[PDB]
Amino acid sequence: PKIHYRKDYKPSGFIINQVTLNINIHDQETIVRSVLDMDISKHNVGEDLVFDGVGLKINEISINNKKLVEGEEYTYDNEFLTIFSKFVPKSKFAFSSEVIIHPETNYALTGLYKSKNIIVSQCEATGFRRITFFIDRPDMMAKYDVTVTADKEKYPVLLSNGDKVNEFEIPGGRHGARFNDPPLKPCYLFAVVAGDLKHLSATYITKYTKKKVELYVFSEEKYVSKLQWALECLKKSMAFDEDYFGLEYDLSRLNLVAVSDFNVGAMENKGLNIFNANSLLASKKNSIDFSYARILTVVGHEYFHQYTGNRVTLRDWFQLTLKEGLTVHRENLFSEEMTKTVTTRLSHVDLLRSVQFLEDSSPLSHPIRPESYVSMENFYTTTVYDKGSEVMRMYLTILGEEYYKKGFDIYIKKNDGNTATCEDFNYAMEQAYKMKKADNSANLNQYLLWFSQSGTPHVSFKYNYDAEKKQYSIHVNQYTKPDENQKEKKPLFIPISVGLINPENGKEMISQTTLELTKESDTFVFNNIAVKPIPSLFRGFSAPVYIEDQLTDEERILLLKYDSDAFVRYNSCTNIYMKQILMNYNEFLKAKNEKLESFQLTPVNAQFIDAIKYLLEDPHADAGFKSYIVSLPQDRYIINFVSNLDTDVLADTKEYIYKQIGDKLNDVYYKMFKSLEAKADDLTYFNDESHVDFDQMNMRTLRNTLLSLLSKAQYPNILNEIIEHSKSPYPSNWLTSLSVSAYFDKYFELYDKTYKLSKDDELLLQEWLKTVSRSDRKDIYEILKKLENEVLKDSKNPNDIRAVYLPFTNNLRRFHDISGKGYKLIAEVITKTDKFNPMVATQLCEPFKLWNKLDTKRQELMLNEMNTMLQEPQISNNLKEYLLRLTNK
Ligand SMILES: CC(C)C[C@@H](CP(=O)(O)[C@@H](N)c1ccccc1)C(=O)O
Ligand SMILES: [Mg+2]
Ligand SMILES: [Zn+2]
Repeated sequence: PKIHYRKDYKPSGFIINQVTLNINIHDQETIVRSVLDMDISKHNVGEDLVFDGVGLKINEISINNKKLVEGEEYTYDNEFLTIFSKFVPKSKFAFSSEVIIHPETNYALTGLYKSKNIIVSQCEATGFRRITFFIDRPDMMAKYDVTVTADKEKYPVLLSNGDKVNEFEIPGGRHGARFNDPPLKPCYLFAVVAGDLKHLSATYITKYTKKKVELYVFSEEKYVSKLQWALECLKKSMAFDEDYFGLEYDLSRLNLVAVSDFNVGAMENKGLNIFNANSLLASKKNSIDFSYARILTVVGHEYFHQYTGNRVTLRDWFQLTLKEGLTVHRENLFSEEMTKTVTTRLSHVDLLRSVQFLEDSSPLSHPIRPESYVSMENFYTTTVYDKGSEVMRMYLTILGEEYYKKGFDIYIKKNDGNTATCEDFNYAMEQAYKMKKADNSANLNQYLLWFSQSGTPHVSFKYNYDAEKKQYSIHVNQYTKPDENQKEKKPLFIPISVGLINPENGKEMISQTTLELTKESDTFVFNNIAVKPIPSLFRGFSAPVYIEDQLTDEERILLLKYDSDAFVRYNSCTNIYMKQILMNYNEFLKAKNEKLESFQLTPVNAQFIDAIKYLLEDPHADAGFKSYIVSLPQDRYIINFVSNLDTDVLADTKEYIYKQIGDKLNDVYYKMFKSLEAKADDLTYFNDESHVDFDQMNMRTLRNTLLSLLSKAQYPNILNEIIEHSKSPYPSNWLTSLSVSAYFDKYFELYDKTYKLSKDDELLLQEWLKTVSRSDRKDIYEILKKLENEVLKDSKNPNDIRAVYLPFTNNLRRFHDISGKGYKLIAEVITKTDKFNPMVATQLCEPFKLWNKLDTKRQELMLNEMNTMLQEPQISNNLKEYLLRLTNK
């Protein structure tokens, strides 16, 4: 089990200048021929020539057209091809090989594989070695000349990187195409596609050089009508990079291709981006609302990779966050600008603080640049991606837009066409920092700790106001808990965007201010503060930290009502809920432990409920934001604040609090649900796929959130509304009608209705599966068995498997059933899935990530299942490594 260390990076003793590929696709096999034009590098010390090559069937190997002898001149163990140095030339030479591979039976979906009737590759991170021999690491830059041949009837459309320079017929109903891609690239950016693809296309003209760029979006013929939004998003992405960053696309053509079987969301292969169909295809009739922001972000993300990933590349995989964190940040700026809704930024924070904070306090905790790895496939984490994006976003907060764009331009200008490391980016920002501070001695050396230090910092506050002096003080402290990566944590450079609200009239008291906390603690003093303010802290969520604001609920309510910053309002509400949750949780826990016959619960704050009512009734307030304030914090956010969490007690706590608020506001909820209908469900542009209205979709989110609250509350006659809702043309609505009907006798009736609506669209059916899986049903285990026997069956499609099982794992009462039956079920699925797709098997482990945070019985139940999984003789390296780290073994 080899461990790779970041400090051990050394350049290869070899060079690969040119790759010439012939990929010959046949019915039962694919033959790959490869000529590598190679050289000896200056770092060479006479070593053996070792290629990566996984699962390759060798027909022959040669050096300079001389066939090599197995055993005497090379060995191959199905992972590494070793050519003994004595047979390696000392100057420029040609290495060639012909191997056989089998996309048809490649169910792991890495390397070359068959998705339905499409042949497609996935090479990031270590997939190219499953196609042919290579020194499979991102610093090996080469030119590519690729020929693909196949049966013309089955695979009429052939695609690879670069320019298609020849097309030709072949005897036997076959045909070929040759693509030449002269610019250097790492092998993980190579891609090929063959299939019966249909397309939409458009011509984009670049802003500055006026180059015409051909845009193609591809799917199977059945869903070609679902391609329109993707095309619009691509156009939007190119414009944004041009307008914000001044970056134009440099190639003559860009292809997007949707496939049904894909491990993640998408992949940025140069000129040939490949997508999970669920992140490229949509139509108003056959998609839930969520698909529209999803496609916008994933298309945007892959496009922005063209610079941050494809033109400036990684030296080694340890720099992953430099392309992933930076590209997520670029995608976030894009989406906020495109949606023009505050819920876009709130949704990313909601994700970070639930899922990534959980990871960062688990045994899997790591910095966004790890010091080591065993499995590259487990390196792609919410930490590297989403905390990475927050660290990338803090440069913009610190510098402001103008100097940030200057720093970013320095980075692209200085590293375009080269490999780079996280340090190169910090250096570029530092130059901006210098300029901004008008001080050549300013540096961002401390900033680098954001890359190396794991764990979530805690930032806490105390305040002082001297009325006679008009002087306000904010005392700030930062603390990161020691963990397995650092025994001693150092103070970070933490930018704290702040405002001061006058509690008397709700007005801003100071101009925009970012506090630069660089010590363990500091005191920030403000003069000429006319009245005691309420501090608006970490506006926009300006650092990825635990915020402990030490405000009263009265203060949080005033912020919630009157603050200008969406995140601080949302967070003040979040904090009011958390105080209530912790208090009620302990009251329920104590009653349970002491087996009390009677006890008291502390009611929800009445002025809080009044403030929620005030905001809901404000016709000028945002519907998206409203839906957040009537929702309790996520379970996986809550668990960060509770030791030995008893999931049953938390379920009871949430139920009490929702009932408390509903007892007061249900009439308001119903009234809004009714009044929102006309605007929310407007059908005016239902048949225009380029017309996407994010505010309107937020109005549906609010209606659907309210309907759920009303249904759980058993509001009088709400079943009437539920049944009418099931008749809506919008899938977000009629799938919502399915899950809220769970609390009624009509459920299986709507189950059958919505199934029939969903079954003839692959992606819609998967959304149906998710809805069923997430249904709040007492018979949920029997329902899941029904899904297995009747719908899922033996599908190896990762979208199907994830649809059936993952939403269910968020069922707090039922997945965590004290028998452990839920843990047993998911473990069976993980072990089953691991036989053909280790990557997705590891994704399916996600519910276990909080295992040591639960009550001691559930900890033991989960640990038992993970140890059972670890004991499987056939367990993959991928899953084994993950569970070993997760169980601290
Ligand atoms: C935030 C998502 C939209 C990003 C994608 C994957 P990616 O675009 O970062 C690509 N680089 C990749 C592909 C396959 C394996 C590893 C990495 C995702 O996770 O869905
Ligand atoms: Mg299918
Ligand atoms: Zn990416």
